Amino acid sequence: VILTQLNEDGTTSNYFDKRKLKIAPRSTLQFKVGPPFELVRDYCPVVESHTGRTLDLRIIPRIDRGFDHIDEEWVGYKRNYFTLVSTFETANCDLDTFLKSSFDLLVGRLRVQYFAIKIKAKNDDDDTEINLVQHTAKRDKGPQFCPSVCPLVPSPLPKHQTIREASNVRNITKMKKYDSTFYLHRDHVNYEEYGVDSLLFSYPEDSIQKVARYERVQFASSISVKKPSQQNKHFSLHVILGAVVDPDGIPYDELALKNGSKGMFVYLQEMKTPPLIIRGRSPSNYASSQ
DNA sequence: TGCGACACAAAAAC
DNA sequence: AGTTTTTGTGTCGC
Repeated sequence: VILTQLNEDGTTSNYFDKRKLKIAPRSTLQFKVGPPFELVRDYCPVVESHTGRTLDLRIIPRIDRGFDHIDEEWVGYKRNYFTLVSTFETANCDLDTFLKSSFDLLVGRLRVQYFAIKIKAKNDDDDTEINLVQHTAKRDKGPQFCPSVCPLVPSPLPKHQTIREASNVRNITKMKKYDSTFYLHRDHVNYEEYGVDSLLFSYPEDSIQKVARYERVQFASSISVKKPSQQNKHFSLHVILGAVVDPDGIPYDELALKNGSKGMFVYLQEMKTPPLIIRGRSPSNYASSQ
C-alpha cells in the first residue's frame, strides 16, 4: 500500500494511491520527491563582459509535494497542492565573483540585468500551455495568484528536509534560522566593493531569492484531465531560466518591468518533467468511494 | 457534467 | 499542554 524510496538527504518519499489510502492533510507522508526533470534545451549563450568567458548554467529543480509514483506513472491530484523548487548553478563562476561581474547575451550584445526563473505547465502531447494558480496558506481566505517570475542568484538546491521544515514557518527566530538559505540581502553588503555596473546592483529589489520556491501550486480548476477517448491527458511541468534585459529573433517573453517599461525575459535553459497524470474531482479518485 | 463554496478534521506549529 | 494554523477532502447546490 505504501512504497518507500530513500531521498538524497536520508528522508523518505512514501508513494501511495489516494484512491486506496487516505492520509491526514499534514502527515509528513504528504511530502515526497516528485518526478525528475530533464533538459529540454539550451537557448541564448551568456558571456562575461570583459573576458568573454561563456557562463555555464544549469537549472537544479525538484518537486517536494503533490506527486506520487504509482505503477510507473507520476500522479497528481487537481484539488491538492504541489511544491516545485529550483535553483541554478554556474559551474565556472563562484557566487562572490559572479555578483561583482557583468554579463551579456550573445545574440557582448544585450546586457543582462538579472537572472530569473519561471515555471509553466503544458499538455505534454501537444505543447498547449495550461494555467497554474497559487494560494497563500490562508487558501480561500486569502488571494489567488499566478506563479510569478522569480529573480535569483545561483545557489545549491536545499535538501528535501529543509524545504519541508521551512514550509509553514511564522516564528521570527525560526525564520532567522533559514534566512541565509533562501535570501541574499543586498542592502547588507559592503557597497564599496561593487562597481555601478555589477550584476548584483542591477537586480530589481534588495531582497534577492537564492531559491525559487513555488508552494501551494495547483493546475487551474478548469483543466480537463481526460481526453475524449477517456484516456488520461499527459501534462508536464517546465522550469525556465532566463536573463532579463532592457527592451531598448530568439525565444523570450515580455515582463512587466520595474522601470515601468516592457522588459524582456530571454530564455537561457529549460527543463521539464516526464509525463504527469492528474486525477480530477471524480469520487472514484478517492478511497472514500470504497 | 463538473465546479465554486463551505465544512470538517487531523497533525504541524508555536 | 493548550490554541491556532494548514491542507486533504467530504458535501451541497447551481
